Amino acid sequence: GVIKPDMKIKLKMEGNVNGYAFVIEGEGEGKPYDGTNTINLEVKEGAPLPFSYDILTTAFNRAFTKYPDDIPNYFKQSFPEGYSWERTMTFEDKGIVKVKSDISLEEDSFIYEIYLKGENFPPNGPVMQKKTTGWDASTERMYVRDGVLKGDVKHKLLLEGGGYYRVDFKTIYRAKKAVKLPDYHFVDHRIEILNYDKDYNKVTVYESAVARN
Ligand SMILES: [Cl-]
Ligand SMILES: [Cl-]
Ligand SMILES: [Cl-]
Ligand SMILES: [Cl-]
Ligand SMILES: [Cl-]
Ligand SMILES: [Pd+2]
Ligand SMILES: [Pd+2]
Ligand SMILES: [Pd+2]
Ligand SMILES: [Pd+2]
Ligand SMILES: [Pd+2]
Ligand SMILES: [Pd+2]
Ligand SMILES: [Pd+2]
Ligand SMILES: [Pd+2]
Repeated sequence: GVIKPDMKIKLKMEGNVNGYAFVIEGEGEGKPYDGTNTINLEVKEGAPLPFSYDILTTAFNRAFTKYPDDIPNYFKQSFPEGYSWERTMTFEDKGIVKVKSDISLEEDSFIYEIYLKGENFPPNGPVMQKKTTGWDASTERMYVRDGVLKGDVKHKLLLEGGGYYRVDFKTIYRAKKAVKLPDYHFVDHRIEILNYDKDYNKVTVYESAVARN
Protein backbone atom coordinates (compact mmCIF):
# COMPACT_ATOMS: atom_id res chain seq x y z
CA GLY A 1 0.00 0.00 0.00
CA VAL A 2 1.24 3.47 0.98
CA ILE A 3 2.29 2.97 4.62
CA LYS A 4 5.29 0.63 4.67
CA PRO A 5 6.39 -1.41 7.72
CA ASP A 6 9.42 0.92 7.82
CA MET A 7 8.96 4.65 7.25
CA LYS A 8 11.35 7.59 7.39
CA ILE A 9 10.58 10.90 9.11
CA LYS A 10 11.47 14.47 8.18
CA LEU A 11 10.23 17.53 10.02
CA LYS A 12 10.62 21.26 10.50
CA MET A 13 9.30 23.15 13.52
CA GLU A 14 9.06 26.92 13.67
CA GLY A 15 8.56 27.82 17.32
CA ASN A 16 8.06 30.77 19.65
CA VAL A 17 8.05 30.33 23.45
CA ASN A 18 7.50 33.40 25.69
CA GLY A 19 8.64 35.52 22.71
CA TYR A 20 11.79 33.47 22.00
CA ALA A 21 11.86 32.42 18.34
CA PHE A 22 13.56 29.21 17.21
CA VAL A 23 13.75 26.70 14.37
CA ILE A 24 14.22 22.94 14.78
CA GLU A 25 14.75 20.38 12.02
CA GLY A 26 14.52 16.62 12.47
CA GLU A 27 14.98 13.31 10.72
CA GLY A 28 14.28 9.78 11.83
CA GLU A 29 12.53 6.49 11.21
CA GLY A 30 9.88 4.24 12.70
CA LYS A 31 7.73 1.15 12.35
CA PRO A 32 4.10 2.30 11.95
CA TYR A 33 2.44 -1.07 12.67
CA ASP A 34 4.70 -1.71 15.69
CA GLY A 35 3.84 1.76 17.05
CA THR A 36 7.42 2.93 17.55
CA ASN A 37 9.43 5.86 16.21
CA THR A 38 12.75 7.66 16.76
CA ILE A 39 13.55 11.25 15.69
CA ASN A 40 16.93 13.00 15.74
CA LEU A 41 16.48 16.75 16.26
CA GLU A 42 18.83 19.67 15.55
CA VAL A 43 18.28 23.26 16.69
CA LYS A 44 18.91 25.43 13.59
CA GLU A 45 18.15 28.87 15.06
CA GLY A 46 17.78 29.72 18.75
CA ALA A 47 20.51 27.50 20.21
CA PRO A 48 20.82 27.14 23.15
CA LEU A 49 17.08 27.00 23.93
CA PRO A 50 16.24 28.94 27.15
CA PHE A 51 13.43 26.56 28.24
CA SER A 52 12.56 22.92 28.93
CA TYR A 53 12.94 20.70 25.84
CA ASP A 54 10.08 18.54 27.18
CA ILE A 55 7.42 21.06 26.01
CA LEU A 56 8.51 20.33 22.41
CA THR A 57 8.92 16.51 22.36
CA THR A 58 5.26 15.45 21.91
CA ALA A 59 5.07 17.81 18.90
CA PHE A 60 7.91 15.85 17.26
CA ASN A 61 2.42 11.38 14.25
CA ARG A 62 -0.19 8.84 15.37
CA ALA A 63 0.47 6.94 12.12
CA PHE A 64 3.09 5.41 14.44
CA THR A 65 0.59 3.57 16.65
CA LYS A 66 0.01 -0.17 17.09
CA TYR A 67 -3.68 -0.77 16.39
CA PRO A 68 -5.56 -4.00 16.96
CA ASP A 69 -7.28 -5.22 13.79
CA ASP A 70 -10.81 -4.57 15.16
CA ILE A 71 -10.30 -0.83 15.94
CA PRO A 72 -10.35 1.21 12.69
CA ASN A 73 -7.11 3.16 12.22
CA TYR A 74 -8.05 6.81 11.63
CA PHE A 75 -4.45 7.81 10.89
CA LYS A 76 -3.27 5.06 8.51
CA GLN A 77 -6.48 5.22 6.44
CA SER A 78 -5.92 8.95 5.79
CA PHE A 79 -2.88 8.26 3.59
CA PRO A 80 -1.57 8.81 0.94
CA GLU A 81 -3.42 12.15 1.35
CA GLY A 82 -2.53 12.37 5.06
CA TYR A 83 -3.88 14.43 7.93
CA SER A 84 -3.25 17.46 10.13
CA TRP A 85 -3.62 18.07 13.84
CA GLU A 86 -3.78 20.93 16.31
CA ARG A 87 -3.18 20.80 20.03
CA THR A 88 -3.59 22.96 23.10
CA MET A 89 -1.51 22.00 26.14
CA THR A 90 -2.63 23.69 29.37
CA PHE A 91 -0.08 23.62 32.21
CA GLU A 92 -1.04 23.84 35.89
CA ASP A 93 0.74 27.19 36.42
CA LYS A 94 -1.21 28.68 33.45
CA GLY A 95 1.53 28.31 30.81
CA ILE A 96 0.12 27.37 27.39
CA VAL A 97 1.51 25.63 24.32
CA LYS A 98 -0.38 25.76 21.03
CA VAL A 99 0.70 23.47 18.17
CA LYS A 100 -0.31 22.95 14.53
CA SER A 101 1.19 20.14 12.45
CA ASP A 102 0.62 18.97 8.88
CA ILE A 103 1.57 15.34 8.18
CA SER A 104 2.13 14.38 4.55
CA LEU A 105 3.72 11.48 2.67
CA GLU A 106 6.30 11.07 -0.09
CA GLU A 107 7.83 7.73 -1.19
CA ASP A 108 8.49 5.98 2.16
CA SER A 109 8.97 9.12 4.29
CA PHE A 110 6.51 11.16 6.35
CA ILE A 111 6.91 14.96 6.29
CA TYR A 112 5.87 17.14 9.24
CA GLU A 113 5.46 20.91 9.01
CA ILE A 114 5.07 22.09 12.62
CA TYR A 115 4.25 25.48 14.17
CA LEU A 116 4.50 25.76 17.98
CA LYS A 117 3.76 28.67 20.31
CA GLY A 118 4.40 28.70 24.06
CA GLU A 119 3.17 31.57 26.26
CA ASN A 120 2.32 32.71 29.80
CA PHE A 121 5.06 30.57 31.38
CA PRO A 122 6.17 32.01 34.74
CA PRO A 123 9.84 33.14 34.59
CA ASN A 124 10.51 31.21 37.82
CA GLY A 125 8.49 28.15 36.72
CA PRO A 126 9.90 24.66 35.96
CA VAL A 127 9.71 25.15 32.15
CA MET A 128 11.65 28.43 31.99
CA GLN A 129 14.05 27.18 34.70
CA LYS A 130 14.61 23.87 32.83
CA LYS A 131 13.64 21.78 35.86
CA THR A 132 11.52 19.11 34.12
CA THR A 133 12.69 15.50 33.76
CA GLY A 134 10.34 14.05 31.13
CA TRP A 135 6.77 12.90 30.67
CA ASP A 136 5.02 10.09 32.54
CA ALA A 137 3.50 7.21 30.57
CA SER A 138 0.10 8.49 29.45
CA THR A 139 -3.23 7.29 28.14
CA GLU A 140 -4.92 9.38 25.47
CA ARG A 141 -8.69 9.05 25.15
CA MET A 142 -9.65 9.05 21.46
CA TYR A 143 -13.21 9.87 20.38
CA VAL A 144 -14.99 11.12 17.26
CA ARG A 145 -16.62 14.57 17.14
CA ASP A 146 -17.72 16.54 14.04
CA GLY A 147 -16.28 13.95 11.64
CA VAL A 148 -12.77 14.36 13.12
CA LEU A 149 -10.92 12.48 15.88
CA LYS A 150 -10.25 14.16 19.22
CA GLY A 151 -7.71 13.17 21.88
CA ASP A 152 -7.60 13.99 25.61
CA VAL A 153 -4.68 13.46 27.98
CA LYS A 154 -4.58 14.35 31.66
CA HIS A 155 -0.80 14.32 31.68
CA LYS A 156 2.02 15.28 34.00
CA LEU A 157 5.66 16.22 33.58
CA LEU A 158 8.05 14.90 36.20
CA LEU A 159 10.17 17.55 37.93
CA GLU A 160 13.78 17.64 39.13
CA GLY A 161 13.60 16.58 42.79
CA GLY A 162 10.65 14.17 42.52
CA GLY A 163 7.77 16.61 42.09
CA TYR A 164 5.32 16.75 39.20
CA TYR A 165 3.66 19.28 36.96
CA ARG A 166 0.22 18.59 35.52
CA VAL A 167 -0.71 19.31 31.90
CA ASP A 168 -3.98 18.83 29.99
CA PHE A 169 -3.70 17.87 26.31
CA LYS A 170 -6.51 18.52 23.84
CA THR A 171 -5.78 17.40 20.26
CA ILE A 172 -7.91 17.47 17.11
CA TYR A 173 -6.84 15.12 14.30
CA ARG A 174 -8.28 15.79 10.82
CA ALA A 175 -7.99 13.29 7.96
CA LYS A 176 -7.76 14.69 4.44
CA LYS A 177 -10.18 12.04 3.11
CA ALA A 178 -13.20 10.02 4.25
CA VAL A 179 -12.24 7.05 6.45
CA LYS A 180 -13.98 4.44 8.59
CA LEU A 181 -14.40 6.15 11.94
CA PRO A 182 -13.53 4.22 15.10
CA ASP A 183 -15.41 4.64 18.37
CA TYR A 184 -14.17 5.47 21.90
CA HIS A 185 -10.70 3.99 22.49
CA PHE A 186 -7.38 4.58 24.28
CA VAL A 187 -3.81 5.15 23.09
CA ASP A 188 -1.11 4.38 25.68
CA HIS A 189 2.04 6.46 25.19
CA ARG A 190 5.62 6.32 26.32
CA ILE A 191 7.95 9.13 25.21
CA GLU A 192 11.58 9.53 26.15
CA ILE A 193 14.65 11.61 25.34
CA LEU A 194 17.26 8.91 24.61
CA ASN A 195 20.21 11.30 24.48
CA TYR A 196 21.20 14.95 24.21
CA ASP A 197 24.30 17.11 23.92
CA LYS A 198 24.78 19.89 26.48
CA ASP A 199 22.00 22.47 26.13
CA TYR A 200 20.00 20.00 23.94
CA ASN A 201 21.09 21.36 20.52
CA LYS A 202 21.13 17.74 19.31
CA VAL A 203 18.44 15.48 20.80
CA THR A 204 17.03 12.03 20.03
CA VAL A 205 13.37 11.36 20.93
CA TYR A 206 11.76 7.91 21.10
CA GLU A 207 8.03 7.19 21.36
CA SER A 208 5.95 4.02 21.56
CA ALA A 209 2.16 4.01 21.18
CA VAL A 210 -0.41 1.21 21.42
CA ALA A 211 -4.16 1.53 20.90
CA ARG A 212 -6.70 -0.56 22.85
CA ASN A 213 -10.44 -1.02 23.44
CL1 LIG B 1 13.32 -1.92 11.23
CL1 LIG C 1 -6.94 22.40 20.05
CL1 LIG D 1 14.10 4.46 1.24
CL1 LIG E 1 0.43 10.76 39.14
CL1 LIG F 1 -13.84 -4.95 25.83
PD1 LIG G 1 11.47 -3.29 10.00
PD1 LIG H 1 14.26 13.43 1.91
PD1 LIG I 1 21.06 19.96 9.82
PD1 LIG J 1 7.94 26.20 6.84
PD1 LIG K 1 -1.51 32.52 21.81
PD1 LIG L 1 12.34 32.80 29.84
PD1 LIG M 1 19.69 21.28 38.42
PD1 LIG N 1 -14.16 19.03 21.46
